Amino acid sequence: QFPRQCATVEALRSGMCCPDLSPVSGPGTDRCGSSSGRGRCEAVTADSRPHSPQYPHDGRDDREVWPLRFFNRTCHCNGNFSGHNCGTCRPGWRGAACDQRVLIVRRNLLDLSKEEKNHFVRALDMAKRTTHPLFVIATRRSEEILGPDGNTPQFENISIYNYFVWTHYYSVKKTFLGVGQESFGEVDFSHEGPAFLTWHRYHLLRLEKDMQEMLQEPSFSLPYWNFATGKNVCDICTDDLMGSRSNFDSTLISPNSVFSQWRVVCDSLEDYDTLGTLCNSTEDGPIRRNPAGNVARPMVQRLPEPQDVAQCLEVGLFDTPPFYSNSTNSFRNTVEGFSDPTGKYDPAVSSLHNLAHLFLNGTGGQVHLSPNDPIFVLLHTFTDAVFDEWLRRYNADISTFPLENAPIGHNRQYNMVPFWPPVTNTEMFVTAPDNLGYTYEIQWPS
Ligand SMILES: *[C@@H]1O[C@H](CO[C@@H]2O[C@@H](C)[C@@H](O)[C@@H](O)[C@@H]2O)[C@@H](O[C@@H]2O[C@H](CO)[C@@H](O)[C@H](O)[C@H]2NC(C)=O)[C@H](O)[C@H]1NC(C)=O
Ligand SMILES: *[C@@H]1O[C@H](CO)[C@@H](O[C@@H]2O[C@H](CO)[C@@H](O)[C@H](O)[C@H]2NC(C)=O)[C@H](O)[C@H]1NC(C)=O
Ligand SMILES: *[C@@H]1O[C@H](CO)[C@@H](O[C@@H]2O[C@H](CO)[C@@H](O)[C@H](O)[C@H]2NC(C)=O)[C@H](O)[C@H]1NC(C)=O
Ligand SMILES: *[C@@H]1O[C@H](CO[C@@H]2O[C@@H](C)[C@@H](O)[C@@H](O)[C@@H]2O)[C@@H](O)[C@H](O)[C@H]1NC(C)=O
Ligand SMILES: *[C@@H]1O[C@H](CO)[C@@H](O)[C@H](O)[C@H]1NC(C)=O
Ligand SMILES: O=c1cccccc1O
Ligand SMILES: [Zn+2]
Ligand SMILES: [Zn+2]
Repeated sequence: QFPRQCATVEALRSGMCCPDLSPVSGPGTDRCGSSSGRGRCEAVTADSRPHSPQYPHDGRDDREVWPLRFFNRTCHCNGNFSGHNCGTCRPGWRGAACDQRVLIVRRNLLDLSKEEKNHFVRALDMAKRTTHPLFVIATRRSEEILGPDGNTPQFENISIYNYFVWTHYYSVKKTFLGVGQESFGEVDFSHEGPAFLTWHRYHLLRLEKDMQEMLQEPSFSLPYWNFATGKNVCDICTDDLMGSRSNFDSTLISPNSVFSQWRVVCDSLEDYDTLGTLCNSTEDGPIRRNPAGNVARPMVQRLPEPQDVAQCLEVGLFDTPPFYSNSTNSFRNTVEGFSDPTGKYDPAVSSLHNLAHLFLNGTGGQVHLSPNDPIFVLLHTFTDAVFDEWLRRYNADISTFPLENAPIGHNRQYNMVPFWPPVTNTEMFVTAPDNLGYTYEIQWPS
């Protein structure tokens, strides 16, 4: 979402989000760090290719051709500089000159020491309470963004972790068609299409970087949850990490975990989808979680089996037409979980990633809310590790990631919505250890 210095009347009217780095001559003298060599203000490239017919409302949604409905000029950085004003470094690099390499290791959360587990939990809890230094979130769509009087930007501050929740919400929210009309919901800029894995990859990368800055620990890394154990229970739902079940309400988190104190954002779909507003930073109810608790649905009462992961990693094509939740023999659709682990589509089956969400039978298994449950982080780093292992095994073959006719938001050159600065699926479709500054300490079934 947008840098706080671009969430202004002036930037929104100029169409330019090219903030100063730190200037030596007045405002606007160091846009994008052009006074050093770090970058320059340029016209943004957004994907212009056609999408699948499933979305019939071109012209109606701010997420189309992201970010062109808000800005048409942004910072393009030189070399291995990066960031909204080119003031930081590309993934894998540090130093004032972005020339020292860093490789952090994402580890199984259960393999961490006692103090590392406690450090992780406290860091998450700190991220939930600490204001994001850079980004603010819109509470209104683009026509109402400058407020009732036209001079009051409708943006709020938000914590580092709630920004993580909000961006996921925004990628899945329904298209608002107007007061009195039913919002359109067969749209999803981050699920049910090729962009699913690269979207969630950047999602994690952005949270990890914000927490590194927040902790001033450049090597801080996010652990993972191997949910592919076939278990009846959530083996990370203990009070020293992520929280066990409350003995006073089977759907709440134990009061002996800090996560029982968390309150969720974005739980007012009734307001957003009838008034045309957006999720704001005001929190509401507690996390609901009831692992294996969905008695109405026995197939989401057990986590995936270890051979489900080994089978989905045999699927050698990243995606297949129609690049949607009913693709067959699609690695993306298999690990997302709409196919069985062999690649066969079946509308009645939930597996791998989808199954892990639904297993939680609560906040973590509702699409507009699921990052509110911090198990989301660990669930998706494991999903990302499977993706990365696939990238290594099939030499990151992006040829099947479609350029056209994917569901809207899922064309290969689409800037993943609503991430800032603009970043395409292509930029995430690379093996992580040599291109993004992280790797997984993990072993695969075999
Ligand atoms: C780049 O953007 C400027 C500013 O317009 C804003 O850009 C978008 C975010 C969109 O939401 C517009 O409504 C914003 O006003 C463009 O210049 C404006 O062009 C419009 C025509 O649509 C005109 O009515 C305004 O008077 C213009 N304002 C200014 C300050 O020039 C500009 O055309 C865009 N350049 C492109 C697209 O190449
Ligand atoms: C932030 O979001 C909440 C939830 O949509 C808004 O609160 C609701 O406002 C409507 C209409 O004003 C009420 O009918 C609901 O009862 C409210 N819900 C709750 C839980 O209070 C709130 O107004 C939003 N804030 C801003 C600044 O837009
Ligand atoms: C968690 O699982 C329970 C089932 O164990 C869900 O509650 C059921 O919801 C279905 C669908 O609406 C109803 O037909 C049943 O009558 C409900 N049963 C009970 C006991 O409430 C619940 O919706 C699930 N929650 C989430 C977030 O997935
Ligand atoms: C948002 O909050 C602003 C505060 O800005 C700064 O944000 C972080 C880094 C904290 O350290 C905080 O203490 C800082 O002062 C306020 O100035 C303002 O009320 C808010 N702005 C908007 C646009 O909502
Ligand atoms: C997949 O879903 C789309 C959208 O409804 C449909 O048009 C298409 O025929 C489906 N493909 C199948 C079932 O193979
Ligand atoms: O990807 C999801 C799948 C199923 C349920 C809830 C939330 C999700 O983000
Ligand atoms: Zn998701
Ligand atoms: Zn998910």
